[PDB]
Amino acid sequence: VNYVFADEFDGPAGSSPNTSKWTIAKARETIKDPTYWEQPGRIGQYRDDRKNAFLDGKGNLVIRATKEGDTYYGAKLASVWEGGAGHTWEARIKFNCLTAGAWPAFWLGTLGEGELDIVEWYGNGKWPSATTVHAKSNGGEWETHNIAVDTAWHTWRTQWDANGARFWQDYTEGAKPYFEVSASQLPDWPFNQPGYTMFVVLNLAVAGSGGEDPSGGTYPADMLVDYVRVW
Ligand SMILES: [Ca+2]
Repeated sequence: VNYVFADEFDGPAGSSPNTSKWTIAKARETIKDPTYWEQPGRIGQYRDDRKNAFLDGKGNLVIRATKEGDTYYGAKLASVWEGGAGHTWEARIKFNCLTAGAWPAFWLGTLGEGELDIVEWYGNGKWPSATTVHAKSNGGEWETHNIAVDTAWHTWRTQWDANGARFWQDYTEGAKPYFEVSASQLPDWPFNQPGYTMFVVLNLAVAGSGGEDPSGGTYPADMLVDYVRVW
């Protein structure tokens, strides 16, 4: 109805996503005490390069992982805008990047405590793909729900407020959410804090703990996003 945030990703093929709306990561996060695939020489990089994040000219954002030399590159977009409790947030996404080493995600983040991982897929061959509600930044308090991810188009929707968070895949009117978490489930539930707001993140990383080894994978690896809408 009345959207408080939206991008329909319109624009010519090969053009940049809207840089006034999205912060495109210029480097992968530096990691204290890295695991094997988080080491600086093995982890996937992020950059603001049209080879890794571009509009397709048909109304989709493409976030793309590529290999150049011995280095893999992906991309991460984070909204400048932030929204608080009581909204519904949805993206329509097609994951064509479900390959060894890849680690796509659609999530709501904060620099403070808490995170809503709406859909995450792990190319490490070890971890189930999942939707996760995190109460703490240390990753020490959460509720998670395993989901299965195919390569078809889906909508991924969350609604969250002070009292809980709910998730739907391919929402239709009256559908029961596939996963719901109430405030009572997490002692350190942060989402009821006054003024608490979250930004939208869409990203495709390579390697790190979630992706691990990209050898033998299919690159370029593509994550397509038709829109993000919040109301
Ligand atoms: Ca679109």
